[PDB]
Amino acid sequence: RFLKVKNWETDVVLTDTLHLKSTLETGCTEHICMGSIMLPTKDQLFPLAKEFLDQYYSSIKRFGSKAHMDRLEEVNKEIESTSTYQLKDTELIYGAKHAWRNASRCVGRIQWSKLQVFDARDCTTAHGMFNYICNHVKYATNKGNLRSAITIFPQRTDGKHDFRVWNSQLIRYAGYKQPDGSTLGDPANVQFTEICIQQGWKAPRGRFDVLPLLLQANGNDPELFQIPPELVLEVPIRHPKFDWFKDLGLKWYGLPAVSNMLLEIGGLEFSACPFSGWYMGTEIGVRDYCDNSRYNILEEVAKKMDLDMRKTSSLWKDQALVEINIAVLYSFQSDKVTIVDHHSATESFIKHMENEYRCRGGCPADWVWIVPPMSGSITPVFHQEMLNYRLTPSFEYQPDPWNTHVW
Amino acid sequence: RFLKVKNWETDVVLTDTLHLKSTLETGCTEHICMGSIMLPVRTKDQLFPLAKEFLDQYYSSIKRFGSKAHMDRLEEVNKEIESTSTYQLKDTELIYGAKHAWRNASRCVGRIQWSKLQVFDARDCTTAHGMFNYICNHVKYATNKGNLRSAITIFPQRTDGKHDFRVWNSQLIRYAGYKQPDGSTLGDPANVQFTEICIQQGWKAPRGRFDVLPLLLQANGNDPELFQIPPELVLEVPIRHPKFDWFKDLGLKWYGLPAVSNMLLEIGGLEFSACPFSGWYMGTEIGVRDYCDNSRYNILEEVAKKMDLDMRKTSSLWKDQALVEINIAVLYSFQSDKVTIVDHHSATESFIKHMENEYRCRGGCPADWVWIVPPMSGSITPVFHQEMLNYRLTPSFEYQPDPWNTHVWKG
Ligand code: HEM
Ligand code: HEM
Ligand SMILES: N=C(Nc1cccc(O[C@H]2CN[C@H](COc3ccc(/N=C(/N)c4cccs4)cc3)C2)c1)c1cccs1
Ligand SMILES: N=C(Nc1cccc(O[C@H]2CN[C@H](COc3ccc(/N=C(/N)c4cccs4)cc3)C2)c1)c1cccs1
Ligand SMILES: C[C@H](O)[C@H](O)[C@H]1CNc2nc(N)[nH]c(=O)c2N1
Ligand SMILES: C[C@H](O)[C@H](O)[C@H]1CNc2nc(N)[nH]c(=O)c2N1
Ligand SMILES: [Zn+2]
Repeated sequence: RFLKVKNWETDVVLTDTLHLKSTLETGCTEHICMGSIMLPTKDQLFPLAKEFLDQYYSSIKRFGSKAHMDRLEEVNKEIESTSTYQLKDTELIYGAKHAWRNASRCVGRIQWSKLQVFDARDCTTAHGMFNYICNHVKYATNKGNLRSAITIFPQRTDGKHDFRVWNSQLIRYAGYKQPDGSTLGDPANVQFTEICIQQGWKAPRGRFDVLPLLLQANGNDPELFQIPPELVLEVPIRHPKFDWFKDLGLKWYGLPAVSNMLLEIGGLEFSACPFSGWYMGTEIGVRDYCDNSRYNILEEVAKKMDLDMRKTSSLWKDQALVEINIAVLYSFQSDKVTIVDHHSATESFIKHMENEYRCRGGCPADWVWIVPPMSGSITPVFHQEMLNYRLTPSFEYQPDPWNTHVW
Repeated sequence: RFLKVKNWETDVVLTDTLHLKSTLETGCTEHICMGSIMLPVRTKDQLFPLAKEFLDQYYSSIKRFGSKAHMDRLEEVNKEIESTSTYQLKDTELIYGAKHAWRNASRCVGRIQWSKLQVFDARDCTTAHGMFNYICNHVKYATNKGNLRSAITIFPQRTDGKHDFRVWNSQLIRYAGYKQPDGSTLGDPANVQFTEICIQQGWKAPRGRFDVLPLLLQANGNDPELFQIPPELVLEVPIRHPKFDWFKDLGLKWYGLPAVSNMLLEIGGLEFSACPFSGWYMGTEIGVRDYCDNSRYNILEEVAKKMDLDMRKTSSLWKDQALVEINIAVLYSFQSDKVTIVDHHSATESFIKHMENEYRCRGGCPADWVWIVPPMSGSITPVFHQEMLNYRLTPSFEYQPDPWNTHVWKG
């Protein structure tokens, strides 16, 4: 019931008790581990509200005070009456910070308490959403000195009036299927790119076209908006040794901003809660650039390096992979756009785990996601045992809006 | 209940029904996943069902389920258990058993090979000198002058827990490590404690960086005895780089034959506590883990110095660069000397094909992603993108505690 995790490189053992708080289910059982699977009413609401308010009041050292007992009654009265309730600003901010704190798949959590929360619960239209989003993008970008932020739209009510951002990230590049059977730009975004086109967006039909926002307010049909180019910080990708690297025509955007997740706080559901931080270099260099189903540039890069591509055992893929990732980091750094390398990020995460174990009694962590997609064992997280479990407040997946929406 | 796994690169979806046959426990529950935790005397009572289940699987494999030969064997095993408290496997059942323990090893990327395994029956062995003899023969057979052949040698099973056969070595061939008075380590730091035991037992240590350790062998619950493997049987590969001529001067080498000697093999409820098995190396085992773990030989800094990379910031990726060069060197050195090795691209691609084959013919393939994904360049191998289901089947290889922790010393 008290659980130990060991770091096999340093012999540091931590004791986890925080998992006993856990409420939601993992997908695993005593007979089967599902650790590598990507996706494994009034009566329901009051327990959820109570559990949340309890941890809130405990966090401000006011557990069992009249202020606590008063607020519990007030929300209870509100649920009895309205079948929902509203969070105080303080509770909203605490909830958002903790949803990040609880994100077991996130290596960047040493930062969790520095999150700027933008309360957009007063928003009513897609134009208003567009406005809040531009303000977030400009704030978070901060001319390259990136700052973590979340913008929180109105919570789910009856579920026929959902606020949604249809985009998967606020800033992403378009994807087009071509006569060749090949794909121009980002293949991950082909379907969304089709929705935008068929919604009215005239597409430049290039390799790096910033997608338009498709914003749904109050369950209405979503609407297109171009983010002002001056608010989209992009980085041309060059190499500090290889002159020809720039000739590849590669670029990426500075601001990673997830817009398709659902924030749950005290039972309340925020279906539009775009959040942003900054990149770890591997996300772009390894996954975005080198996944076979993404920009898949390994072949073209190895060619320019004149590597022996005859045999897998020359490790030509591995050599090209390193160079690409050197280039991503060198470029962002040269242009003063915040980025973290995988060595620095994983080192920070170990330190964060240690903080959380002593301060909180644990830290839910999903090893499969935390270990970087290159050079796994030369980062400290590889050698760190992790316990994965689900705490609330949380960010959760939710299905893509087009499958759900009633036009 | 059918369970689906998806490859996210290819969209290939597979359906698992084999997990239904799993009895043993994973470590996980509905509230916690322990997928990254390294380690998450039987009576007549528990023994007959374990035997029955195994023999049913065996007779099914040979298309003789429910036959007279099947039923007679069940009867014969039952009578033998009730009168002797244990039973002996037929040669055929032992072979089938050892192969299946490999087939079922969820952490093994090399399983496409599972059915090609040479099984040496050493159950007539009685002494440590006899064990040495068996192990020498296994090493010479497996090595095959560089053309490695997978093999397992199986010593007598556990009886009362007081007469165990054990190989004290964690691998048959491995380098000594020596903790120095100044706190530095000479040789392989992973093997310091075992090295210390060998010395105390009487081994004369050459005290170098790549000293092959002596075998420490326990027969029949007796105190273990030391033996030196004849050097002519220990194939080694000096490590050099195809382009970097200074690489040879790092003084590196490795042995060709990886041979795990400290696991326990369970077949039909029987426990074989000494069952050394060997295959061949995937290159990253040596180039990434043995050479570059901070806790092992730790050669990254010295390699990067000689490559004259920018070492002042991690964001130059000097470590990642040096890592790839070392791994090229390992593969080049093995291939040039014609010692079998497989690179992680080739080995992971083969595993995916094995896995798909297993889902189709067997209804599943238990796999532990944490272990199957290579320790470098993870997402440029197809296994990174493959969902896997991890569950425990028997026959199985299992961990057991190091023997110095449990052994009753006779003196
Ligand atoms: C400050 C800089 C940050 C860095 C460098 C960082 C790093 C990462 C990385 C590399 C992943 C894996 C992404 C993938 O492979 O798809 C991730 C996952 C995640 N991050 Fe962070 N992160 C940071 C800030 C944040 C912030 C501000 C939030 C929310 C407020 C957050 C919430 C999450 C969530 C919810 C996931 C998992 C998404 C999923 O399950 O698919 N991150 N993060
Ligand atoms: C034929 C060539 C083979 C290759 C390239 C191969 C590859 C591997 C690798 C890379 C690992 C992970 C090792 C580690 O990180 O510690 C492993 C684990 C394992 N392999 Fe294979 N293997 C092969 C043959 C075999 C054979 C012949 C057996 C037994 C008959 C076997 C049984 C296992 C077991 C039981 C584990 C897990 C060890 C543990 O849990 O600590 N392997 N293998
Ligand atoms: N649907 C697909 N597969 C699939 C399945 C499950 C999850 C998934 O992506 C999630 C994982 N994760 C992504 C969102 O989470 C992220 C993304 C980036 C990220 N990176 C950062 N540095 C930050 C973003 C925001 C703050 S930090 C941090 C979190 C989005 C894709 C396919 C696509 C194309 C063909 S099939
Ligand atoms: N005691 C430690 N931690 C630890 C905890 C659990 C397991 C473990 O190592 C096992 C896992 N794994 C190893 C045995 O399994 C193997 C090993 C090598 C191997 N390689 C091959 N290609 C083959 C060998 C035989 C047939 S193929 C295949 C399987 C031995 C180490 C530490 C060591 C150093 C600092 S802390
Ligand atoms: C099947 C497997 O779970 C899947 O490929 C995962 C593995 N680990 C990951 N880790 C991160 N950070 N991001 C990912 O998208 C994935 N993909
Ligand atoms: C903590 C973690 O589970 C541990 O470091 C594992 C990760 N994956 C591994 N995978 C392999 N093949 N071998 C290992 O030793 C490890 N170590
Ligand atoms: Zn699990």
